[PDB]
Amino acid sequence: SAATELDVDGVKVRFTNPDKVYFPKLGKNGTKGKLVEYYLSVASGPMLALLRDRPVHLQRFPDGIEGEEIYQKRVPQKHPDYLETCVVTFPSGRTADALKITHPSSIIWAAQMGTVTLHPWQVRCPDTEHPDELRVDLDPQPGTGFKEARTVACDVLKPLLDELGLVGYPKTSGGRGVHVFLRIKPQWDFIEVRRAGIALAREVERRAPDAVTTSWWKEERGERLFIDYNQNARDRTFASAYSVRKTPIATVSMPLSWDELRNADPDDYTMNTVPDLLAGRDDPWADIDSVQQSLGPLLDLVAADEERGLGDLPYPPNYPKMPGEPPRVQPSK
DNA sequence: GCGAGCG
DNA sequence: CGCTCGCAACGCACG
DNA sequence: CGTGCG
Ligand SMILES: O=c1ccn([C@@H]2O[C@H](COP(=O)(O)NP(=O)(O)OP(=O)(O)O)[C@@H](O)[C@H]2O)c(=O)[nH]1
Ligand SMILES: C[As](C)(=O)[O-]
Ligand SMILES: [Mn+2]
Ligand SMILES: [Mn+2]
Repeated sequence: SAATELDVDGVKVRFTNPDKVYFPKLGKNGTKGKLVEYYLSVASGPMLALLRDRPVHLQRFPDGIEGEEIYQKRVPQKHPDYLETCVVTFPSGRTADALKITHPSSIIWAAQMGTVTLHPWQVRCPDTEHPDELRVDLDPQPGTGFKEARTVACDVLKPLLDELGLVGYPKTSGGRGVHVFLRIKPQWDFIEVRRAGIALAREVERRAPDAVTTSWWKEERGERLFIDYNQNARDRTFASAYSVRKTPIATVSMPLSWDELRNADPDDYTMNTVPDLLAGRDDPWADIDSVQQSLGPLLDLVAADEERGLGDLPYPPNYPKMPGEPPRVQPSK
């Protein structure tokens, strides 16, 4: 019952416990072996190209999703020769040797370690100080769901990006909301990219004020879709495209076209369904890397909000007080 | 899930 | 030699 | 101290 060895594109990867249940609800389809089988099916394809050279955090469940959840940002000092690491710097100044996705064996090793979900930073190593991706995180609040997420993405955010001359790429998160990624030239730092995300989010909110909120404070959000602008800060990740999530049916964060997203149901994309869905279908994100976009149009939105008196917004807990950050508390008591 | 180190 | 146990994220601002 | 928030 000893370990076995997988051959992943020339690299030998150790593999154990194929029949350990990770997702109790799926029967024969919820074992660690089924997870590794999924990742072998996607790890050599667009998942890899989307993750290439990014530092990632691991969300591991060595005892399955009902056991303890272990987030992990550091790779152990002692690790297999084929693994590559990269130094990322947190807002405090502390650092971490994070996994760098360079090869499908990186993804397979992560899955052998119990990783259900990979969580990339928005940078490419070794240029870890300049995001190449601006990321929009759409979060339905209680009383809203995926339908609101997809409606706002398709009917407010998409036409707005069109107006601004920008191209965005959507995916299901695998939870109840939506992610939209914009590829940018790595010319700006985390502060500038987060401000550009704030101005984009504020414009979406102005155009759909009954449906959309940017309030960090839960009290002021209402039954609206929250655009989580702090996900563009340093030391903030997104679940990767094609990652499985810790939901009971093992949903997958699924890249879609705008046309597909209009009618999507995230429960259709599972570690059990996704490989068959990918076959006979063109990659909707095939072109994400063909244009490295400028942040200019969004930075002009920033300047125009400044003209109307709107500046920076609060950061999350555990961040140092940032330059220009307003009081990190809910307002007007 | 792994590995240092203890009985 | 066989086993247990520690360990595997980020850690401040505000009243 | 409790509470903020992914
Ligand atoms: O505790 C956490 C929560 C979230 N995150 C990271 O922040 C991202 C967004 O946090 P999120 O709660 O919005 N989750 P998401 O994957 O967007 O699903 P959903 O909002 O239900 O549709 C996640 O995808 C993780 O990468 C963490 O790193 N730690
Ligand atoms: C985004 As989660 C892993 O706290 O459901
Ligand atoms: Mn989200
Ligand atoms: Mn969020």
